[PDB]
Amino acid sequence: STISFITWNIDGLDGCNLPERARGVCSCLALYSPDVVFLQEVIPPYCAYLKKRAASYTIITGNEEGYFTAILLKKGRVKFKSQEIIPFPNTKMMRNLLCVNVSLGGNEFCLMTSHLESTREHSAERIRQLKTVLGKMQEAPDSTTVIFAGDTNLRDQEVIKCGGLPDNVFDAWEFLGKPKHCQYTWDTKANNNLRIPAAYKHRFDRIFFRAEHLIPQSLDLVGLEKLDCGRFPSDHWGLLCTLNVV
Ligand SMILES: [Mg+2]
Repeated sequence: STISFITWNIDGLDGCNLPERARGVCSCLALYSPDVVFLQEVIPPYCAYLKKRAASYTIITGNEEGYFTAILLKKGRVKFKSQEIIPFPNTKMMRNLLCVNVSLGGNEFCLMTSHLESTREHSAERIRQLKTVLGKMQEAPDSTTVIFAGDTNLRDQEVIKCGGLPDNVFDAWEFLGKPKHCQYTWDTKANNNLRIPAAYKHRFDRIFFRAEHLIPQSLDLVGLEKLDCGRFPSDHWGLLCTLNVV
């Protein structure tokens, strides 16, 4: 059998055109109908809007106030077993690690998302949070399939500069041979929501997994069509991933 998910920083902190952009995100989600959606930078009204328009999804949130992550579970496809929010004690931006244990098909999944500390100057904290995420990924049972997907904010060769990922933790994009068609998920040349004239791009949005039994089949960008307001759903592109379970 196969599983599919979308991971997406939908940029709820940009208050312009936000309902329209929410509608955009939801149309996008409706097109692909992923089993799971990992969202970052959600805000309460956006979350309510999701509860309304993304009605086929069960919404779990990493917080109730400010801005936060969310995991949407396709009703009828994904059965919720439990959730757990691991704190990042030294976050200055309310960041944490949202874990949702679910059953999908006949397989146990630990679904994880976070929006790691932002900006360059908070590299250290971001790395420590990444280490927390990885450790939590290691913690899970061997029977469970562990999938992290989120906005890592990783940049400046931080990962390889820090020794690279552990041996049993795989990057989906790397596993698929680093395709360039979906390498960059944040792109100020292609995306204009931030209205930055200079061309910057990063692979902020990443998918980590641990399993024995899990083979990434595909990786694609989403949210690449402009809306009526002449802007994209978010300053980030979404990442659609499909994986086989064996
Ligand atoms: Mg944002």
